[PDB]
Amino acid sequence: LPSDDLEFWCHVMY
Amino acid sequence: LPSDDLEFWCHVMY
Repeated sequence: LPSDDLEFWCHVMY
Repeated sequence: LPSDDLEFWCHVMY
């Protein structure tokens, strides 16, 4: 998503 | 529609 960041999205999920 | 994929993102970078 454009709002969320990869640093956070690529930690809780992955 | 860029269509951002996590399967491709969360792998090449992280």
